[PDB]
Amino acid sequence: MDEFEMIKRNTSEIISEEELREVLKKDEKSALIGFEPSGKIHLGHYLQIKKMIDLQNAGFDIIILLADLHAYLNQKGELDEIRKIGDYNKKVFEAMGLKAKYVYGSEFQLDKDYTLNVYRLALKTTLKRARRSMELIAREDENPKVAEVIYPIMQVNGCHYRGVDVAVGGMEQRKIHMLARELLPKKVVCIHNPVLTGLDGEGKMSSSKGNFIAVDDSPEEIRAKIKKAYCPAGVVEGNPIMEIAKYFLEYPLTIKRPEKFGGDLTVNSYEELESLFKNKELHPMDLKNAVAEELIKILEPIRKRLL
Ligand SMILES: CC(=O)c1ccc(C[C@H](N)C(=O)O)cc1
Repeated sequence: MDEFEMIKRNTSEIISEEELREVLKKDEKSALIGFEPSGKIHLGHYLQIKKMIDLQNAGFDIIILLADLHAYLNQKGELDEIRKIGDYNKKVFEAMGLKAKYVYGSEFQLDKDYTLNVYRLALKTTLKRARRSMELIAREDENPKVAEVIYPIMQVNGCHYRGVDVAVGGMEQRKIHMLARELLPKKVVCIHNPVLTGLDGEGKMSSSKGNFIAVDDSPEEIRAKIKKAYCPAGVVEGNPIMEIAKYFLEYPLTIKRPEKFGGDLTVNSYEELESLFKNKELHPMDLKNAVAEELIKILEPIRKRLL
């Protein structure tokens, strides 16, 4: 529960833990995350929002960048409409219990000086490298657009927004974060969150891939996605259900299951759950039932708030 450790819990990485220590010591600390507005808000978003809440709980002021022109540059549609999706995403984040100030990229990302710095960065950023930073983010396009390489350098110019101490993102953001680390004068702590695996286990969870559990999915919908979900006995790596168990559920967890095979089993950490599953001592069916029911309970307040 040590702040540093609660912040670190379930992150992939923190560049750098030292700097982070330096930031925790300050009275005023602030942290930033940015999202291309998404028509559906899913566990991937929630993982990251959860982490912002940890930070908020550690006395950080939180900023949410509703990245409308990033979405525009990444071919998500017309600004006007991207904005209204963004405003919907705000509601959801508020429903998740975030206490944040919300900003649309467009509010400041088209300022003369902002673009002038974007063009300054474009001089120091190679095409090869900008392309490389967008592999995990760029909307698939057989004929890649100039917009693709503008996107990252605009992102980089926004990382220092309101002199934030810390920036948060999924691991797919890290090549762009690295560009920023290098190019920008003052360093901010990157905190990176892991990318959840799709329910079919085939890629990583995304809105455009339809392999996700949305935070306002119906319970019937949650049970069915999870029933359908890839979850091979003994395999944890690439198992989205394990992932959910690791990242969302409270412990101790009380996996109810028929006496016929074991009866109710009580586990005290995700690590205990891991070996039980590795052994093939907990069956995917039983795992799924416990996960689905706990998720439904977890997600219920948020679902509820959204009406
Ligand atoms: C700092 C900044 O401008 C920023 C903009 C957009 C994003 C969104 C992120 N690139 C995504 O894939 O959702 C993150 C940070």
